Amino acid sequence: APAPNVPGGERVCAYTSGLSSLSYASARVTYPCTLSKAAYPATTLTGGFSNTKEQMTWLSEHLSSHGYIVITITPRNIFGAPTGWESAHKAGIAKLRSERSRRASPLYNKLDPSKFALTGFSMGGGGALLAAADLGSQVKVAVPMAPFLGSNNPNYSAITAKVLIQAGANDTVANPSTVASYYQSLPTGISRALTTFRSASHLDWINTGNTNRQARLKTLVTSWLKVYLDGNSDYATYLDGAEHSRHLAEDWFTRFEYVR
Amino acid sequence: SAPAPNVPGGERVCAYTSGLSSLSYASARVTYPCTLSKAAYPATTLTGGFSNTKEQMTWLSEHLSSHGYIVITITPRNIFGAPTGWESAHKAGIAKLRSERSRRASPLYNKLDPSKFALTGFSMGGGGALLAAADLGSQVKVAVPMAPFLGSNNPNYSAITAKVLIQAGANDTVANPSTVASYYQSLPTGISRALTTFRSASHLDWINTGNTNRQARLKTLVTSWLKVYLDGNSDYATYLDGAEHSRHLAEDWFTRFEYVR
Repeated sequence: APAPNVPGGERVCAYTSGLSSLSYASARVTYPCTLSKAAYPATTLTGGFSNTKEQMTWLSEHLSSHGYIVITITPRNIFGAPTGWESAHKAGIAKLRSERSRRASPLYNKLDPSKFALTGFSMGGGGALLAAADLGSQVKVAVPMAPFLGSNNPNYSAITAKVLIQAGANDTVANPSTVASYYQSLPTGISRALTTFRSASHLDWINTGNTNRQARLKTLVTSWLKVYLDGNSDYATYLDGAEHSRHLAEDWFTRFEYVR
Repeated sequence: SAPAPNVPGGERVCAYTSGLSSLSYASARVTYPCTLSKAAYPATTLTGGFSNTKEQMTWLSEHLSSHGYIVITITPRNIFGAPTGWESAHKAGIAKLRSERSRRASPLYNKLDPSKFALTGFSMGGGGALLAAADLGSQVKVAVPMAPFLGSNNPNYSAITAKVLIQAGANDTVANPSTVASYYQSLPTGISRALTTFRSASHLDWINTGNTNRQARLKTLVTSWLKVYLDGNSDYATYLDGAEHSRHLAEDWFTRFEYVR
């Protein structure tokens, strides 16, 4: 069980050829280079307003180093509204399924469509909530990170994914109170968590964020994917086991909630 | 009375790919009712759009074949092309159906009615369906462009003789509903035609990962249009301008509804 706060075993490859879509501006897939296993779980990844996919590599290349396919996406309008990122997320899921069927693609017959996630920062996290509500059981996990929904309201009643919502205690864009209200909108019957990190500011979720703090962010995101995408209970310790106790002893969180 | 068009029909669905190669598209898959007891079946092409493959359209192809349709779902030669590339795919589908009808070893041998051919396509495949329907004229009876995207392609609408249902999504930002409505406004005045813009529908509702509840509404209209105007089965008219259509109004399915019978 590679530690989730640092790169995992796998060497990471990437490509952009064949990833065009009318529903976003550009995309980049990172993946474990060998691709030796029978099928791989996958997640979308976006930033938010004014961000592009290049700003999210701190997370995409970390996750692919732990065995995940990641499609990181620049939406059609980086200066748009959260529904613009909703479309980007659905287009990422569509592209992954398309790539599984495209003989020329490096992902040909290598994706497990039952282990797809949506992951997104700020307005991209709002888009991830909107898309999780629209896709229903077609996505297994959603990870909205410092989500920003503005006026938009997802159909929370329809979400079936296992949802980890992250917030930043010092975040004045996605106020941790507002993020918490999204988390308290979720269905009571889904596995879910709220992790509000001490000292974290909004931009801790792009490349220019604090390296030490991002290790904390990576710990939770990676472990959530391992437990609820792969079903790997070796990473439960980081959610409510001995490692979570270490996080408490280090005062990682201003607020923490978890429904297994 | 007739099987409901929002859920699978009465027929078990079979499929084949052998013999479907063409130099005008990359790949194709025919779905069909397994028994083929009727003397002649109606048929439609089906494509996705830019960056789509035929695998992503099975929500509709397998539904339609469960309602008695032969469907040839097609991955174009260039999935990253322009709408005229899907126009080619649609014409290639019609030519392949003609060929299959005469091919002794084909499941469809002598089982197609060439007076009941249709084109159905999503986004740039919907633009391709409009472009192909103009060039094909009376060779196709029905066309169903779904959230069509034509770009700066300008079809010769005055050559379309098919009965055309255009679908749109009220929340569609790629195939903007006002632009799609402009295509409807361009259709010739002598054809049966309709515009259905679906409340709350987004562009990617017309591929497999679309919202399943909204897709049931999409299936209702696509299936009912083919039944009435391809099959000539008046038992589905209720879904267009009868009691079932009035249920759709009651449930606020549409931001736009236009229909010339």
